[PDB]
Amino acid sequence: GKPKRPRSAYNVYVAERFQEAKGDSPQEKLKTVKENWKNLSDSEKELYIQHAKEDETRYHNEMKSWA
Amino acid sequence: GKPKRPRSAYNVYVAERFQEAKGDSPQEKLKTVKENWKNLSDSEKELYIQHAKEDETRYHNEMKSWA
Ligand SMILES: [Cl-]
Ligand SMILES: [Cl-]
Ligand SMILES: [Cl-]
Ligand SMILES: [Cl-]
Ligand code: NA
Ligand code: NA
Ligand code: NA
Ligand code: NA
Repeated sequence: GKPKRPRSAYNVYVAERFQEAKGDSPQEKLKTVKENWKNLSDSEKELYIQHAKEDETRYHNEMKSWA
Repeated sequence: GKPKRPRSAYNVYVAERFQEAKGDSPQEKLKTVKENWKNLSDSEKELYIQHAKEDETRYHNEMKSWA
């Protein structure tokens, strides 16, 4: 099957943090994570982005190999 | 506003080629482009992917700068 584009750094962060985020409803948990992404340190941001970049490089290689 | 994730190489190709693709309906034009992406040369594939990678690097920088 066609390789799948990996999740962005911003979406990895929102998803990974959602389950423990709190409080009151899924809407409210999402709202707070989106705030938390905004207030990450530069070095934490940098780490999320580097991990996503690595996954994107793998995806690029897979597209080029894909039959 | 929040930086927008750039379009993937595969989606750039499908979109850019759609208008002149032919023939008979939008569905059929899409179906044919998707076929054409599959049969690109390695070097043409490589070029699309490098252009998308450049846009993704710019997006990474913009996220890291974004206030
Ligand atoms: Cl990203
Ligand atoms: Cl990607
Ligand atoms: Cl891509
Ligand atoms: Cl990206
Ligand atoms: Na830091
Ligand atoms: Na990963
Ligand atoms: Na080639
Ligand atoms: Na571009």
